[PDB]
Amino acid sequence: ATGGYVQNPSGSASFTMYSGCGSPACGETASGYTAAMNQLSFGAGPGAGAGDACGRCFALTGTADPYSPSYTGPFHTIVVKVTDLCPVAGNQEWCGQTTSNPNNQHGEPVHFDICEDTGGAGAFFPSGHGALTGTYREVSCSQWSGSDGSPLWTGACLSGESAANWPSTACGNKGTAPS
Repeated sequence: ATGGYVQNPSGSASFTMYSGCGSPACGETASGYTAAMNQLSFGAGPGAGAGDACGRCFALTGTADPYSPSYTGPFHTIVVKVTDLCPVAGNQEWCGQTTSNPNNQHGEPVHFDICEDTGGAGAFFPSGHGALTGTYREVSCSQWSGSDGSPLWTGACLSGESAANWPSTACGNKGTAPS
């Protein structure tokens, strides 16, 4: 996509959880399940505002535990709305994908950090299994439950929630992908 960001509607991803998404990079929260996406797919660097992932909805499916290969389940599928950025500089292990090294250390090209604040992390991760790998696919936000918060600053954007799936432009990417 423009800027060199990697924005495919479906593929492989890794998954973790985080707490604290009340001031997210898209500038607007949501009450349903939400996630941060690694910088190279989010479409903006830290402090740059909303990237083109903002507001888009994705079905996330766990398929493996990277710390226990023998674990065969149970896993879950949830639908999240992306509201936030998982930056290279703050989380290299999972979100360090760059144009020069497009996979994270766990071998995945995309990462979703699922927010605990609104329950998505508990819906997705079995207790005792807080990091997973699996798949993602962009879906209609009709499959997502919840409602959006109020914009935190001028430029806040979740307009990906009504856009056609990637490849396409809703909020738009900002700047250039991390190198």
